[PDB]
Amino acid sequence: PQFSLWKRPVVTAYIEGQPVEVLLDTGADDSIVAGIELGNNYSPKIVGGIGGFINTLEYKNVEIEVLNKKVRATIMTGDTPINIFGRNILTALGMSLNL
Amino acid sequence: PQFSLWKRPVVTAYIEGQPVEVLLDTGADDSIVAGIELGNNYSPKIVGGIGGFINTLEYKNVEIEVLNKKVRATIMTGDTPINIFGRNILTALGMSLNL
Ligand SMILES: CC(C)[C@H](C[C@H](O)[C@H](CC1CCCCC1)NC(=O)[C@H](CC(N)=O)NC(=O)c1ccc2ccccc2n1)C(=O)NCC(C)(C)C
Repeated sequence: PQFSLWKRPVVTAYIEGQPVEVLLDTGADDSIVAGIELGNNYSPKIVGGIGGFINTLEYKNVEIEVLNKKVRATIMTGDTPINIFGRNILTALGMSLNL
Repeated sequence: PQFSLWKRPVVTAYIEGQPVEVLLDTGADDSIVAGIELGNNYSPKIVGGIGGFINTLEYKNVEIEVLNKKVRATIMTGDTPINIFGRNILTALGMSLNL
């Protein structure tokens, strides 16, 4: 692949067969997605940004599959208008930011 | 070339000659730098983030030098918990997200 940033990096990933449309965010440290069943083994946490805090639920070791690559990362469940795939996943996907 | 997302993408930049430390955020439409005086040619704007919406003072055609590039882009001042260089500078700088 290769992504020009004239339009937000929007991709389709699978959070265990569950298709979701996620944003390629080099600025997030963690990743958040909505309306996903990930089970009962979660870690309650709050995250802060611009505008304040939100409560998520951390699920470690969730297998994902994006851009023809399979990764096993950590995702949290919070309510966001848009799902984010921060660096935890980008670094795993083997993603870089070039010039 | 490329770079890694292991390292959180933090850089130093001169925002109209003030060295400012910023975060290369390819999941941000805009540029929000906190506590800097840019003048009187503003225009209040509204930016949305994860935790909510913050009120900002919009400054256009601001002179920016980052990663050894001179570029003039719209800078937004505000209450961001962290200074970000949105995709509006990422297009300008000619950056792309590769895999
Ligand atoms: C503050 C930083 C460092 C980082 C912010 C992200 O890059 C972050 C991710 C999401 C984008 C979509 C809406 C949810 C938040 N981006 C942003 O906060 C940028 C800032 C900007 N205006 O340039 N926001 C936006 O680009 C943006 C526009 C669409 C929106 C629609 C509705 C509500 C909010 C919206 N925010 C962050 O908060 N990380 C923590 C994490 C991953 C838990 C959010």
